[PDB]
Amino acid sequence: ALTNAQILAVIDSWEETVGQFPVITHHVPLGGGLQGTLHCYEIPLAAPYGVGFAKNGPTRWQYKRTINQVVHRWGSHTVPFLLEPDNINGKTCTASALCHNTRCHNPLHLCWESLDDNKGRNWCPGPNGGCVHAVVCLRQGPLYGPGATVAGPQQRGSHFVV
Amino acid sequence: ALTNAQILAVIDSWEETVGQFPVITHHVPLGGGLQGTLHCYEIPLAAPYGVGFAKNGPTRWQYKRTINQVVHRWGSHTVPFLLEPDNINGKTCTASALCHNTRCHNPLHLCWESLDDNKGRNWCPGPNGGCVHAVVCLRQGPLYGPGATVAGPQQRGSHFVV
DNA sequence: TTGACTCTCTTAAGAGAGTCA
DNA sequence: TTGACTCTCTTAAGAGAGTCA
Ligand SMILES: [Mg+2]
Ligand SMILES: [Mg+2]
Ligand SMILES: [Zn+2]
Ligand SMILES: [Zn+2]
Ligand SMILES: [Zn+2]
Ligand SMILES: [Zn+2]
Repeated sequence: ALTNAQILAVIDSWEETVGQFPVITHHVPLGGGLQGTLHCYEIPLAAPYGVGFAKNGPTRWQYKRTINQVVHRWGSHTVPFLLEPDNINGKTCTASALCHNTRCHNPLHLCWESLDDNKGRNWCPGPNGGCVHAVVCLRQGPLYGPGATVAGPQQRGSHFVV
Repeated sequence: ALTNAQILAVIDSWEETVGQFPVITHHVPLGGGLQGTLHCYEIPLAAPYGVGFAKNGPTRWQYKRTINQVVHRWGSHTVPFLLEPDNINGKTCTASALCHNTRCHNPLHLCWESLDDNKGRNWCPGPNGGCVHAVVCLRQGPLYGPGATVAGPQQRGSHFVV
């Protein structure tokens, strides 16, 4: 809602509901050849999802609360950060999933940062492979690797230099 | 349609024209605190751009050639790879700017890979900072670094465990 | 045959708000 | 009030195709 006490109340009910989502253990690469364990609190695959939650997309949900007879709605992963600035250097802050598991709503697996910072974690070597993110990664990004480039830089003539 | 020989001719005329674009010297980070030099062949900011070139968007261009009365058009950065496979692992190949300078059309600064591989280079530590791309980056990604996260993983209660 | 404009679309990380019951 | 659906938009790396003289 608008007041501090009202925002805290929204975060508390959200945490309580999400706290009852089934907990699934995920073993993940940490980088450096090491492996770790994450406990994700996953929103159900189909309705009902939990008090206040509704699906607006294949893997998108929203949390709804009616405060003073007026309904308020937020992206399901954004609630933990309702008291933080919604922007940073003119860029919109976004709920970034450290566990790379969209169904997970564990706030201990989420951070609040620019979309660019958010995306970049997909290629991070991980907490044990060189991660330099100030708010450390929980695991190596799923896209980290040598890649599969079909063709590299090349020229037929001699008009260019690197 | 166009024979192998005709495609080669299109690549040759494209190189001839791009080679005459202003050549700008840029000093860039390579990772490991090292600085390097990259020479970008930059398409003009406004028309005319060069023979065969036209702007279809703020930072998008196309290359056009008419062969035997039929007009052919390609994304401006895609020409170097016309004789290469156009997909890999079920993913479309895209022109990936190793120099991270959109206006540049220097073929020695481009590679052909998936959009995910392409995007990830934005966060790479660089050829001198740990790059593991099989087709090595020319410089450290512009977005590499500690990031600027506003809020980290947190909970108000004790419903969660990482 | 060309140049200089016009328009909408793809991905995969993220969002907004409306219609019914 | 609360649930279960519907639709489209944003970002920044990338695209294809039409009009007119
Ligand atoms: Mg993410
Ligand atoms: Mg790129
Ligand atoms: Zn999780
Ligand atoms: Zn990281
Ligand atoms: Zn360049
Ligand atoms: Zn690299």
